[PDB]
Amino acid sequence: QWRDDEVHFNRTLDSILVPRVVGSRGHQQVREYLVQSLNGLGFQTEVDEFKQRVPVFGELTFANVVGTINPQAQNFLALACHYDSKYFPNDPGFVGATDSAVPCAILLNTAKTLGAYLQKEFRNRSDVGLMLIFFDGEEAFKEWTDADSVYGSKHLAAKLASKRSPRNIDRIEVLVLLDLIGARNPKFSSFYENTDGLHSSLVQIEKSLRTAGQLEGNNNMFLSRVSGGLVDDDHRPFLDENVPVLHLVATPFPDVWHTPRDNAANLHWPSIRNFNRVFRNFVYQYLKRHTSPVNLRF
Ligand SMILES: *[C@@H]1O[C@H](CO)[C@@H](O[C@@H]2O[C@H](CO)[C@@H](O)[C@H](O)[C@H]2NC(C)=O)[C@H](O)[C@H]1NC(C)=O
Ligand SMILES: COc1ccc(NC(=S)NCCCn2ccnc2)cc1OC
Ligand SMILES: [Zn+2]
Repeated sequence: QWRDDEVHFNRTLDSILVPRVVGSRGHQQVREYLVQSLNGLGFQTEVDEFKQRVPVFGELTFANVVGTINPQAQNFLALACHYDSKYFPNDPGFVGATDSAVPCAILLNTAKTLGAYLQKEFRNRSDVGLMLIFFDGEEAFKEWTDADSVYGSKHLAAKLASKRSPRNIDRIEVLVLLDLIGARNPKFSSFYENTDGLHSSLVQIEKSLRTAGQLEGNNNMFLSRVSGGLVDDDHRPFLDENVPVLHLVATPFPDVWHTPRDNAANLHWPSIRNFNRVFRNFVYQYLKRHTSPVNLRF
C-alpha cells in the first residue's frame, strides 16, 4: 500500500552527495540540510555537538543529528547511518555514495513515504517512538582503529547512557544501522541472534513483495543466514551499552568501497528501489505491530 517517492529520494540524495569530511563546508551544509529535512518531516530535532582532537587535523567540531517522533514514548525504534565522508589526501572529491549518502537518503525517504502514518496516527500513542540518527565522524581520519573511528557514535552513546527521564539508551529497543547500500545486488545477512527475528521479517517482507510483483529484477537481497563475520561500525559504542543491533550492511562490500568510484555513476537504482520497498514496510510493520516493550537484550 505504501507508494514509492523516488523524486524525494533523488533530490534528497543530490543534497547529501557532496564532499563532507568533518570540518568541511560540505559537511556543514549537509548537517544543516539534515536538520531542516528532519524538521520538515515532523521530527523533533536535536544536535549533539562536541569538540575532539583527532589525527591529522587536531581539534574538530562534530555534530550528531537526531530526529524523534514521540519523544516521551516509553521505547524507541532507532534507525541510523553516518553522514560524514572519509578524508582522502589524494581524493578530495570523494563523496561516499554508498558510504553513506544513500543510507542517509533512505532514512529520510522512509520518513517521507510513511509520512501519512508517522505525522498522524503514529503520534497518538505513548508506547513507541521513532528515532533517526545521523552519526557524525564514523570514518577514521588516518587509519581505522578502535580509537580512530566512530567519534560521533561514541559521544552519542555516552550522552544517551548518562541521561534518565530508566536510561535514555535503554529505551532503544533496537539500533537498525544502515551502511554501504546503493551498489548492485547487495546481500544482507543476520549478524546477531537477538535480532534474527527482525532479519527474518525483512526476508519475509522481500519474499512477499516479490510474490506480489512489487520488486525490480530477479535478485533477493535479504539472505536467510547468519553471517560468519562482523563489520566494525557506528553500532560498536551501542554494543558496549548492550543495545540490540540489526546491522544492515551489505557483505561483500560494494566493489567501490573507499575508492574514487564510490559515486552516483556506480549506484544501482533498481537495488535501491527494492531496498526502500522492503525497508519502509519493515519500519511501518514494526511500529504498527508494537504493543509491549520489545526486549531483545538476550
Ligand atoms: C532518479 O535518479 C535516477 C538516476 O539518475 C534516474 O534513473 C535514470 O533515469 C533515466 C530516465 O529513465 C535513464 O535514462 C537513466 O538511465 C537512469 N539512470 C540510472 C543511473 O539508473 C531516475 O529516473 C530518477 N527518478 C525520478 C523519478 O526522477
Ligand atoms: C574490503 O572488504 C572488507 C573490509 C573490511 C572489513 N571489515 C571491517 S571490520 N571493516 C570496518 C569498516 C568500517 N567502515 C564502514 C564504512 N566505512 C568504513 C570487511 C570487509 O568485507 C566483509
Ligand atoms: Zn567508509
